[PDB]
This record gives sequence, structure tokens and C-alpha cells, in this order.
Amino acid sequence: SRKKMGLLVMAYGTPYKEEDIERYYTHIRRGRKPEPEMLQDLKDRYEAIGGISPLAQITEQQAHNLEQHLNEIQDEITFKAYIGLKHIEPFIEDAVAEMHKDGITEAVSIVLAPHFSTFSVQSYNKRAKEEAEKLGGLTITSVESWYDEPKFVTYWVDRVKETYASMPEDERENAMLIVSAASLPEKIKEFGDPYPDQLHESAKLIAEGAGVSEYAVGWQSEGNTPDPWLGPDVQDLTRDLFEQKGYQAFVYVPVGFVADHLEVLYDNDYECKVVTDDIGASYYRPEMPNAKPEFIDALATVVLKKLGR
Ligand SMILES: [Fe+2]
Ligand SMILES: [Mg+2]
Repeated sequence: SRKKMGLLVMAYGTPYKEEDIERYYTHIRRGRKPEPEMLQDLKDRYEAIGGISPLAQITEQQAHNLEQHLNEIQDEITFKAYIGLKHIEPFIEDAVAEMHKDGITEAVSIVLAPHFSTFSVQSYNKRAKEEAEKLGGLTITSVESWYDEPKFVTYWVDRVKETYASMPEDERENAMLIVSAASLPEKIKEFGDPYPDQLHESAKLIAEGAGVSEYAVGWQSEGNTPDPWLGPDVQDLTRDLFEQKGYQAFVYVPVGFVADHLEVLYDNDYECKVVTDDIGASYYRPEMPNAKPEFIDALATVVLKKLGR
């Protein structure tokens, strides 16, 4: 008695083996293949964050678990998961073409990024729907944002609440909370992209959630181009906040990400770790949601809401 529905889970993507780095970054660099120095430098980073294999598995587990859960909490519909990656196969157009091949006519999409943006979120849905239209007989509902989902905000609030309830008295009373997210060219300003503000909102909600009045909103993992990108970067803000206030500790919350990917493992656990260690401050970084049930639940709910269920 259950209706059938595809579940299109979209993510940025991560290579599956040290051997896919090249092509993966060529796609990010938009056709320009990295140089033997940079590329070789990248391999080092992965080899440093423990490896590449674990990253891609985290996203595959998120879709399975979300599908499986969505089918336990409700019985009106039966979901079938389809991962749609942006920079590494299976690409969004491949997952879509597949569902159609499996006889699915209804679908709901949910990208693994809480905020909305004309560059990433809306782009992912765009390409999906067009693949769908080009084939027909297959429709797709798409979730734009979900950073404001109680269960999601709460997942971070409790993490951050524990992080502050571990620091010694002097830190806990002289700390700074930093909410980050992937940076994007400032050019998205011309289209009213609510991305900047959603980041400020998740910030305010989480800081407001843990009873922390001291906090900031930074960006990170910005690409390289001539035109300006969203600022200030967490590294510049973490050193700027210090030189003026002298915080004894900084707790980072990469709310823009949901798994342990180079963006959090390196750009945070290292590069920001490099700066706190430089200014003599303590470094905190609550664990990412990943495939933890509290998170899975959070998403399930988001999907159910989009369907009026
Ligand atoms: Fe700001
Ligand atoms: Mg950087």
C-alpha cells in the first residue's frame, strides 16, 4: 500500500582513491588539470588527514541510513536512495538517469548542505530537474535549505554545549565560537543569494542555543580566482578576534558541512589548529554529524516536511 519514491541525495563529492584526486580537482578547477606540485601537495593533505577512502564512505552511509530510516518512521511511502555527486561519479545526471531506468516517477531531492545558494544548492537541483525533464515521466521535488530545522540546530547546540562544559574555568569564560561554511564568490550577491544570511542565522541559532553570547561567522575552503570570495576567512578572523580580544580558546562549528571531509579535517583541524597553536590558544571542534542517527533523524524530518508528511 506504499507509494514508491526515489530519494535523490546530492553531495559535493569526494574521490574514492588516491588515484582519483587529479580528475576530481580538474572538475573543480573546471577543466584545468592541477600541476604536479599542487596535486602532489593535495595527495599529501589526504595522506595527512588519515586517508581518502573514509571520506567517500561517509556520504554513501548517509544516504543508506536516511533511506532506511525514512522507511521505518513512516509507512505511507517507500524510499529508494540515489546518490548524486557533483564532481565525481555517479554524477547527478547519472543517478537521475538511473532512477528513471528503475521505474521511479516521483522523487524528492536533498543536498548535503543545510543552507541555500544559487551556486551550489540551486545548481544541483537545476541540473537534476533538467535531466529529469529531458527524459520525462519522472518528476523531482527539491529541498532548498534546512539549516533552521530544530533537530538540526539542536544537534549542534548539544555538541557545543558539551565542548564548553569540558574546558577549564578560564577558557570556558574566555572563549570564542566560530560558525563557518564553504566560501563562494561574492558575485552571488547580484542575485540576492540568501546564503550569507542563512549562515548568520544558523550561527545565531546555535550560539543562541548553547547560551553563548560570544561568537563569529567565518568562511573557509575558498577556491582560487581573480574575483573576490566571501569573507572573512576563519584563519584571518581567528587571528583578528584574538589580536583585539585575546580569547583563550576557540571552538569551531563547520555548520556548512555534514561529514569529515578535507574542508573540516584539514582547513579546520590543521590550518586553524596551526593558528590557535601560534597565538597559544586552545582548539576545539565538535565532531561532524556524518551518519549519526540524531542527524539522520534530522534529515528524515526535513524530507517528510517537504512532502507535507
Ligand atoms: Fe557577517
Ligand atoms: Mg585555503
